[PDB]
Amino acid sequence: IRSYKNLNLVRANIETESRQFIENKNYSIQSIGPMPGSRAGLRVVFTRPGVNLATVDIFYNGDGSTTIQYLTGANRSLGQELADHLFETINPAEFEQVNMVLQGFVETSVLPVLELSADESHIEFREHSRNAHTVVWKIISTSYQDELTVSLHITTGKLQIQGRPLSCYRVFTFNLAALLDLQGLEKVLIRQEDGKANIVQQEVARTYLQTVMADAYPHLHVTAEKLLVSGLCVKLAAPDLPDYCMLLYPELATIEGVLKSKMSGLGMPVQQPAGFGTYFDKPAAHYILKPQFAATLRPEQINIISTAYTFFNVERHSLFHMEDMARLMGKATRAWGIIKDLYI
Amino acid sequence: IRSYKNLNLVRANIETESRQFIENKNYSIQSIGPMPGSRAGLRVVFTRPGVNLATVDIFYNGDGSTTIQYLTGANRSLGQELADHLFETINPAEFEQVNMVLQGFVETSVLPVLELSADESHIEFREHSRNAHTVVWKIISTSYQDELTVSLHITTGKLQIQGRPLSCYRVFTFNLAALLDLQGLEKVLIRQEDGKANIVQQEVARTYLQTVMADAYPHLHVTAEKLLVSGLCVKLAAPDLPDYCMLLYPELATIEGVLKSKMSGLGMPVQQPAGFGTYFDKPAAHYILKPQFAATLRPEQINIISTAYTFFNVERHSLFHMESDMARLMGKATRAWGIIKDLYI
Repeated sequence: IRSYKNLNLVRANIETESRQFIENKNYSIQSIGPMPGSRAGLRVVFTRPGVNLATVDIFYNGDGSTTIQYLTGANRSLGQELADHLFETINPAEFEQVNMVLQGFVETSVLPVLELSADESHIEFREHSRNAHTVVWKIISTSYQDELTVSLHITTGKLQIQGRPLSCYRVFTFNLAALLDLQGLEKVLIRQEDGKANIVQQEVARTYLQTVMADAYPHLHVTAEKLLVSGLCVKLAAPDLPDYCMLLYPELATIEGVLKSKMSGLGMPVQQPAGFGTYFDKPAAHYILKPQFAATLRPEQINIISTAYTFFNVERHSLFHMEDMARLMGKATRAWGIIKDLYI
Repeated sequence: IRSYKNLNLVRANIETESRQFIENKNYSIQSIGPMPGSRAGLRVVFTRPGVNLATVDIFYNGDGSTTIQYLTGANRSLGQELADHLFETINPAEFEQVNMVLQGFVETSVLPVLELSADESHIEFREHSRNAHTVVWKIISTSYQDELTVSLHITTGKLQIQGRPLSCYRVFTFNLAALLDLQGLEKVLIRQEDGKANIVQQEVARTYLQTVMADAYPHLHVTAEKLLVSGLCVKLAAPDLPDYCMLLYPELATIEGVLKSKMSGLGMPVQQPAGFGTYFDKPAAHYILKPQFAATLRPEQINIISTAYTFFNVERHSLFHMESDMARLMGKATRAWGIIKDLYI
């Protein structure tokens, strides 16, 4: 049916997006102006040779949202075109809100996660409120207009996450995945409460994972294998969803927890402020090693590590900014191939 | 913390099984004889130098069971030894009863399965009762003393299985598995009602099977892949059990539905009465082809088909006669996957 009320629309674009739409359809502007009367908003009257006058109202509601009113005037079928265009200027995920509770966190365990998330560019976090019972932080996307509210009840150790599954949610849970248990990781990856990844036979999934990495399996770091097995359980137990692009977190994060492990193992430690950019270059669409440090290594390891970091950064970026199931599983198989190749 | 009442003990062995215990312990027999009165059974009084007289009574109940009474006489610490020996001569599975209902069956869909089941040695099936609503058959293991009650309500098409998960149950469900959908197969493999195989991502299990079967995946018998993926979902969704040796049925049946397909596909059709024995000999627990038919094929096929039939029959035989719990099953399944892959050129 699709509803047009209470939309999180970019306010400053509302007018321009319309003129660039009507000229896009070779219509004619009658009048574009602020709504008459004590209501705030925008009345757009426009039409085209052959039909009637389309009138569209746009109320700016009190909470920052934007309600479209296309059922008015003399031509509604023509206002619904503008309504559908503007409605489709919004990322679909914005129609979902998340409000979930993870268990077992303190200030000294959460503060580094917000710190690491804010080490990203389009991410800032500030302390919002605090009392004896609760400390609440706000994460803001400078690029978009998305905010994410993290409320830590210290008196019980409960971390409450509220907001929208946009860039902020994805960056924060990516930095969070290294700490979560099985049920917490499930809860953040599928955004549903009663997942069933716990009832997965860890032995059969372990046989799977051992099957994928042939000779590299007995040399696997346990901090990588536990997370990959958990993530595989998550992949297996997920119910129907529209977008599974988020279920790659187990592998991606693991790659980090392994790349950091081999990078520093060959004279390239990832310092906390330095990060990864201080070690790699981007030629085209395939990041390579800085030649100063690539010269000391065999070309095999060079190509392996280059493909690894390129994959990591490309997929992380395309998951942070929102570029169904077979595609995800193939990407996961590629990630597993990379992880196996890292081990000689 | 076990109880000794209502045991399905092999009656004619009850006494013999006992003496080879008492002589085994260099104990001494006081008296072994039938109990007084209208009860049938056996009273065993024995002891050894150093202790008191142990008395063990054994009543033969009316339903075929056997109640042991070791809390009698002057010595219980010694009577419980004999009682525990007799109690441990029984396969543990006899202590479970199954009573389940499968959906979607008619008379003509069950009869060929009972015929295929009765093609076995220690398995018989007979029509027990019949009315307008329900026809009930009894499967009997002549070897053991296990019976299985199969009750088909035609008015709704519901097949009820009652009894014990012993040899009869295992043979019947193996000949039945090729027909079942996913949830019926789960119901027979875990013997529980609220299994969770339906909520398994069939796509991830499909990726798993595609990983294991390299080139044989685009060459797969489709009726084999449906059953294999179903069984993989069941394997992944199964709750904790004592014996997982039974969750291997998906691969085994597949091999049959493939061997029969390639056997006949290479000039060796498996007739219904003839079976598979018409093509192989058994030297040393590793079935080989009769040279008569191995000579007509390239040396490649000989070892593959021989190892395939050898593995199938070994595992089926050890499952019909009850020889980590889950790692064991997964390793057996990995070998089965290697075999199924090698069967496809």
